[PDB]
Amino acid sequence: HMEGLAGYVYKAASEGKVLTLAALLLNRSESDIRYLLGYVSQQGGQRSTPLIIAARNGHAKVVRLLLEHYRVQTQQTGTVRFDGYVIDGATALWCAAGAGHFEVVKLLVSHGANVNHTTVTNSTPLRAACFDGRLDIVKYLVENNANISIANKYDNTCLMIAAYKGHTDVVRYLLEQRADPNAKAHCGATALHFAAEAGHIDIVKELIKWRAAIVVNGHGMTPLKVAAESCKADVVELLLSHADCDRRSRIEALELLGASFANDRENYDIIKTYHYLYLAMLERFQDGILEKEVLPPIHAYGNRTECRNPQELESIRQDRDALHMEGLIVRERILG
Ligand SMILES: CCCSc1nc2[nH]ncc2c(=O)[nH]1
Repeated sequence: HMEGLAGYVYKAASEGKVLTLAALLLNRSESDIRYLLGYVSQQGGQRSTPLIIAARNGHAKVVRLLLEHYRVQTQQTGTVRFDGYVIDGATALWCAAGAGHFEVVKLLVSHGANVNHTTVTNSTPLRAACFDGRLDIVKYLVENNANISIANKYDNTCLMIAAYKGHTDVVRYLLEQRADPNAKAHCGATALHFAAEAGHIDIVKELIKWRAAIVVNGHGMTPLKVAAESCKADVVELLLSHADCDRRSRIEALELLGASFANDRENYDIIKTYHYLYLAMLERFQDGILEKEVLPPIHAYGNRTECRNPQELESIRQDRDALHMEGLIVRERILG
């Protein structure tokens, strides 16, 4: 029933009171030490050890103490509340990368610490740091044999998450190193797709510099066509400017974008809806001629039919109501 002392040892580690930890651990047999330092504590919905919690909270001195003076295994795993969620299989190192405590990361890998050890979702400490964009920690792990190519349970790579979260700094580092831009995920998405849907313009230029392939989403959508739907005009124009997309791919990208400008109540701008929907119409009719098969007018979208000719489109250039409808219809055709 001596686990009462273990709760004081845990509390000392959690709070970073290194001298309190020191006092508690002295005067104790080796049998006692392994017990108190290896006690899995269920405080909260979690499960962790003194070393892990010190790491999770960036208590370097407490962490430096347990390693150099009590030879505590760094392979200890646990379950830890982070940004809302509770992550299972985390080591002191992984927790310290997610929480962004560089100096504790240094301590842990300096001693024995598997930089490639994965959580239950298969997240390396590198992925953690990549999610949060601490370039200092990302650089250090990579330089100590962290594997850039281990991806999570769903093939989400370190580069993909850095692109999604918009860590331009981290993205460029991974590309200069080992990182494969052309990797796909369980849903078909690549680093480019993510960095397109979220409109991280700088990152898209970086991925272009590294000859990343334009491939199709699990939805059959090129990163260009994903930026259209996410109504990311800047990104769409960028991809269109480097790429040599067949007139159809171009037209469908311009339409999907323009259409996305009328409904997207966050970036809603019906006059840009005209700019792109009209531009795609000219591209249709430059001739040698890409005509479009519209859908019959349903009550849901008034009872309008989608403009077939360029002349039909100019007829609503100033009727913001009919253009707001037109966007809903074009997109209804292309996606839904
Ligand atoms: C909030 C700081 C990072 S928490 C986190 N969540 C994840 N989900 N899938 C992988 C990972 C990872 O490496 N870290």
